[PDB]
Amino acid sequence: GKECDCSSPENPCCDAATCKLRPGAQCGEGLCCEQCKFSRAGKICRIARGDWNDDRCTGQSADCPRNGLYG
Repeated sequence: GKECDCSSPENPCCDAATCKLRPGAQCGEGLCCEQCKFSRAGKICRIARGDWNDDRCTGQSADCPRNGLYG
């Protein structure tokens, strides 16, 4: 797919050359990324703007998906 897994070219978790994870880290930068690995689904990645449901990570991705009341 793309060739840049991270957005920061100064991040050690993702090779600046291929902007991708150099080591065996499941993620270089992101909200669901913990210890450079895929945390777990239903992970709090953000808060709800109002009062419905908090943000929960997929656990298999590094970026947190929108699980609030918008989309």
